[PDB]
Amino acid sequence: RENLYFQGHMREHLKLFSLIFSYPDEDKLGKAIALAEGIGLTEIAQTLKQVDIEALQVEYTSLFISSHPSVPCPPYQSYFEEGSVYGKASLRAAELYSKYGLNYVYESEPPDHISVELEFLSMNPELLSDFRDWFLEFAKCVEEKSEIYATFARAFRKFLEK
Repeated sequence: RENLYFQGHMREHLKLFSLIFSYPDEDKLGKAIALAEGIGLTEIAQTLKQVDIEALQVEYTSLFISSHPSVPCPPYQSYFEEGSVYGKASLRAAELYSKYGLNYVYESEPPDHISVELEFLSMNPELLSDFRDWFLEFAKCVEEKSEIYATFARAFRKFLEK
């Protein structure tokens, strides 16, 4: 169930992107290739539908988790806004999640991580206008800085560029 009376899929779309930008797995890849198909965004579905999970991770990891020098495109709106991970962004993120009375029940990751902010916007898309450019300086970084992921990374920009 997604809605039988209001035209169309932004929220749905957002959740896809949030999925597209976590560390991947059989399940996430499942859900995504599915949201993808449901919301009908198509090429972005095959692209997903047909990749070697092992390798997918690996890029993910080369891109976001491990420090080659430092991580390529650290997926935090602190690194991007402020320089380090775990900064004012993070307090602000979190502040607002709680302002929206969402309960951030999460462990591994700071609240200012993209994948999260996305789940959040997929619930309150009003506020995209806000979280956008960060969602973007990012979007480009990934688009330039590496290959499997790039597709999405563009598609994403392409997305919020509309």
